[PDB]
Amino acid sequence: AQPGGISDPNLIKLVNKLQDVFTTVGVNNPIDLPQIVVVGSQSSGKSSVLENIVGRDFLPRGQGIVTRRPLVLQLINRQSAANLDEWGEFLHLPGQKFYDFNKIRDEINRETEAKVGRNAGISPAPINLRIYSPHVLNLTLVDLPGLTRVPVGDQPRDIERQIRDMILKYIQKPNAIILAVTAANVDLANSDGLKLAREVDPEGQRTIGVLTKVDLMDEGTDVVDILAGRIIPLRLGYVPVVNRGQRDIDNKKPITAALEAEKAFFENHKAYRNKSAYCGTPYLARKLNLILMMHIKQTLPDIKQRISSSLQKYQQELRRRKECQQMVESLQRAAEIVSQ
Amino acid sequence: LAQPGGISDPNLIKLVNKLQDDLPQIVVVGSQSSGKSSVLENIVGRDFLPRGQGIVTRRPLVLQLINRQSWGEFLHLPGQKFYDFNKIRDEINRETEAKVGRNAGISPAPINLRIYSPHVLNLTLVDLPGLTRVPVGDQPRDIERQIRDMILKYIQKPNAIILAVTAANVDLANSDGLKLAREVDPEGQRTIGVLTKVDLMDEGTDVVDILAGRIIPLRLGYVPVVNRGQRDIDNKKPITAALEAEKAFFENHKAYRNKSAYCGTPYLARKLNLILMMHIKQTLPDIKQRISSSLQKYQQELEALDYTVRRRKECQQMVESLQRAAEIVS
Ligand SMILES: Nc1nc2c(ncn2[C@@H]2O[C@H](COP(=O)(O)OP(=O)(O)O)[C@@H](O)[C@H]2O)c(=O)[nH]1
Ligand SMILES: Nc1nc2c(ncn2[C@@H]2O[C@H](COP(=O)(O)OP(=O)(O)O)[C@@H](O)[C@H]2O)c(=O)[nH]1
Ligand code: ALF
Ligand code: ALF
Ligand SMILES: [Mg+2]
Ligand SMILES: [Mg+2]
Ligand code: NA
Ligand code: NA
Repeated sequence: AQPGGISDPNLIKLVNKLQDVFTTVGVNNPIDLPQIVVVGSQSSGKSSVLENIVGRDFLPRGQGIVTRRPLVLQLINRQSAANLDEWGEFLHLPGQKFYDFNKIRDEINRETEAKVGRNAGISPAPINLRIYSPHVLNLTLVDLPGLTRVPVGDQPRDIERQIRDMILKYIQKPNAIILAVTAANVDLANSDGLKLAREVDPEGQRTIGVLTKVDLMDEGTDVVDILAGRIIPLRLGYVPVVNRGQRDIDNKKPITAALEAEKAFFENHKAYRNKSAYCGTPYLARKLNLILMMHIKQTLPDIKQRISSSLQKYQQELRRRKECQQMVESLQRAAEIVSQ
Repeated sequence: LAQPGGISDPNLIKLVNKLQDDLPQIVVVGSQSSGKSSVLENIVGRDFLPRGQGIVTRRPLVLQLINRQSWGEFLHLPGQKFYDFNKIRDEINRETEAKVGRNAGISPAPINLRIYSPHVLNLTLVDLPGLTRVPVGDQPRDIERQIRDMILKYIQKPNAIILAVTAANVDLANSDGLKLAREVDPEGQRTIGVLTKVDLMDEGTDVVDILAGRIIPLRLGYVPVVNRGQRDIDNKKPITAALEAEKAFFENHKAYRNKSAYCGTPYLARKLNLILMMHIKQTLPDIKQRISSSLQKYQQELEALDYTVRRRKECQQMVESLQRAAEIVS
């Protein structure tokens, strides 16, 4: 559970408090948090980014096509590094609990291979995963295969159309935050992630550009012009990232060492020092945290109005008396908490 | 620029000159900033193409090599000769900017350049902008379609060798060059894959599987190359040092030593030279047939024989000339 992001203890406490408040005054819950979806070209580093957001390794990563089926991860808050209060469970394996996240990765691989073989095949049938933990939100993440241009192995001629439709079904909804993942060692104008995001989200009200592989850029080049909004501007801006390379994947490098390595990388290069606070996985997590806090606080006006109307009605109305006065006190406490 | 073992091989030029006494054009296709201009200029052997990150090439450049025995000429600047190739590069930049501004605009209107040298062939090369996905600057929403059509106009012809340029630091299945080449040349009988930026690949990864033909096979195969990075461009590094650097890179990397002879710009030049020689030797059947028929006709006439005198002379001269030509062929 990493502080200052989407698993922020403060944010989880806030959501739980507000949920209990609403469930103590007969008011339906309006908190409809968006799902976070990664979209981009093949091997652009989407699974790496998503697992970095989660904070524990559990997604299959590697060169070529690795993710070949949508993985719909369902974070589940559960009142109480193989922990016991935390685990994952698959829908196609009901009843089974996965406390070892390495076993979750292994099961994702096995389930994928069992349905799309081991020859680059693809399927839109999602792998549904629930992760229970007392330190997460009721949030939905989505990992997707990367878009390609030339088919390989069992792939049909229209593989691009299939992958594109598979992604569009997940990013077409207005309540979805699009992580458009682009490799930094590629010109930004070639980004499939930005292309698709702009296709669904032209106004950029829910698209975050994530520039991966910045440690693999040609010597003397940087992404500073993009961050400043000088090439292809994004309302929500860009975030550079340094995930684990292929050598690190083969060596099963832990996530913590990789995050420290990213921190050092951005603290040492002359082009990113002056803006190091705006670099790395932590800043992407902070952007997502701010967006979620925005979505929560945007529901405070109508809730205040509803509570005011209910209080006016109940006060005009006044075992029934005791319950009603308790409800009046509860409504006032609810208004107070909605204020803080 | 008179480099042996490529498209400017002196023996090949001598052969062409012998034969006279319709080569295909070479077109580069690939994603933006994939290194197409670098590959093309290395094939030619002299620096004269604008290079750099972002969008640099924004208009087709139709370079026409012309053999001449004792410089550059632009269509929009008639009469001016460019002996200094740096000025050729500057003029390409200026002419591009004169029609598409300086904000990434693009146009299919080509810049026509002729380079005369006694060490070149009568050949046509074409440099093109790279395909993109998102518009930039003044570019319209359909910039991708416009660039795609601009390229198709040049690679749809059957007499075109397609250098499909793919950066090696990108998965091959994302290659725009291969997609387009297969779109026009599905049988791959005239497509050569060129893998650039091999010096920027993630540690532990290589293109050994691609060269071996295990991912996306190409009849004519793949060639890895190491062009000048942006740091080299800024320092105006000469071509000789850059090519030596490519040679050393492939002579030292653990994955390519055992096959260094099949890597680099020299090997791509050798491939193109063999393709051109094939196209030349493909013109030998009809020439032999025509010479044989002409010889039969003239020999019949001579056997038959003031007009008779100056016709017998003509026929004997034509017989000698046809025999000399038929021997040149052999
Ligand atoms: N060096 C480096 N390699 C990266 C980075 N991000 C991704 N990669 C590599 O990119 C390849 C594909 O990564 P992955 O996360 O599986 O991409 P996906 O196919 O889009 O899910 C792997 O070899 C990763 O090591 C990065 O920031 N730096
Ligand atoms: N290090 C390195 N950089 C390369 C290589 N090939 C291309 N580049 C860089 O890629 C960028 C764009 O190159 P360019 O030839 O102009 O590509 P074009 O837009 O397709 O014509 C420049 O910064 C080049 O230095 C290569 O093999 N190695
Ligand atoms: F393995 Al991928 F996009 F190439 F998840
Ligand atoms: F400058 Al380019 F393809 F990006 F020639
Ligand atoms: Mg993946
Ligand atoms: Mg170019
Ligand atoms: Na991949
Ligand atoms: Na470029």
